[PDB]
Amino acid sequence: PYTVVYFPVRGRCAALRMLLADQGQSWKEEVVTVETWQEGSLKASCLYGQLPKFQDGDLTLYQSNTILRHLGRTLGLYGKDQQEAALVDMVNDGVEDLRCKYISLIYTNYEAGKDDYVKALPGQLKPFETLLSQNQGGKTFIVGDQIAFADYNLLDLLLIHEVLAPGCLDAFPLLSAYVGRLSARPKLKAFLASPEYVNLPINGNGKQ
Amino acid sequence: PYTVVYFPVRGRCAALRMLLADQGQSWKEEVVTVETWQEGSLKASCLYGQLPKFQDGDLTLYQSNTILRHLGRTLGLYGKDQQEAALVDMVNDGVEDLRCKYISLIYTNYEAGKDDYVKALPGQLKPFETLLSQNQGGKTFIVGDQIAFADYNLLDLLLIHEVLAPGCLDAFPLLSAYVGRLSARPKLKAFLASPEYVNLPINGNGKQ
Repeated sequence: PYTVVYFPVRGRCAALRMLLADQGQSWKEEVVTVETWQEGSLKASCLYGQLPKFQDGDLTLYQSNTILRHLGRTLGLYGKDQQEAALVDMVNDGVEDLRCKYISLIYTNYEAGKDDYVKALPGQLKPFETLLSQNQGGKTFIVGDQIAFADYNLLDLLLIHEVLAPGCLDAFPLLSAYVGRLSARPKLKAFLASPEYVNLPINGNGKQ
Repeated sequence: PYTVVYFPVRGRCAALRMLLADQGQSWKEEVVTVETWQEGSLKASCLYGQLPKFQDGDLTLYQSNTILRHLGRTLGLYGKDQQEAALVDMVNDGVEDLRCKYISLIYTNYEAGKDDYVKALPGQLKPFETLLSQNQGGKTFIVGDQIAFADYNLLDLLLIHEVLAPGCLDAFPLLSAYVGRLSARPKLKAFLASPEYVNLPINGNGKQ
């Protein structure tokens, strides 16, 4: 069925794993260690020299968002129509932008840039709160009334920021409620509480 | 029909403009001067505080790749099936990653970083030459045998790099031929030679 090749961390694979668990899909995890990665042969076979690598039958994919979109399309988590699909993409692109900023902080200048990043955070989260408010008063999902691949990506992004800055969602009632509601989904709640998820570090340098 | 709100530059709108021109679609251009932008009303109303803003009927969209994907979906430029669509996304994500590096250089450290960037460039282009070689020997498009939104994005990325580093494609026979072939498409060729395209600067700071 599905195969996820990645380092022993949550990182860019956390959202796709949540998506697979919540949809009741089965998959295999191929763990790649820092030592194996420095060996160089695997890396040189990765299209863009980076993990994760994903397999669906004999379809080999790279790029976390490409994988999320693929699963969204094949599992019916890409909106009810073309209009919603476009909005789902818009949300995911926004999520991706902040994730890049987050990743940069963690691996580039964590000690001297965390305060500045946390201060600017509220401004970075407001867009999602607004999107929520424009869709049924934020009582359902980010787009429409069915879950999309973007919801898992957004959920992950929010969860890791709560770790980086506890209480960062206190000012956002819709995002806070949204996190609680999706975290309660039966299959997702089970997964989020399992060793598989919990005992994996968020990032590879031990910072969070 | 379509409306594109953007600064008087090619930047992130060049690819979608080429796509609209090549597909024979009409669209209006709403030019936003830096003056008008440094004012505030407009920017504050953009979902993520950035342009371009795009309208299809009453559907308002932000994020260049969201727009490309929307047009790809509604105009049939997203692959023949689900497998091709996935590959198309993979190509576009790669294009986006390099564009981010390019944008960074132009706007962050053009003077002291151009040599280093040009030296690493070959390694950044090889992946596309590789995908091209695996599809009918690079005799058609990047994915399958029909053009996709990714092709226009890739085309733009290659064209701007030729400006940044003349001859950078000399080492890539498939990419070079690919650029010539797509540049020769009737509607696209006409568009690429028009004042509307030619008299607009590539970036906003006058560097390229």
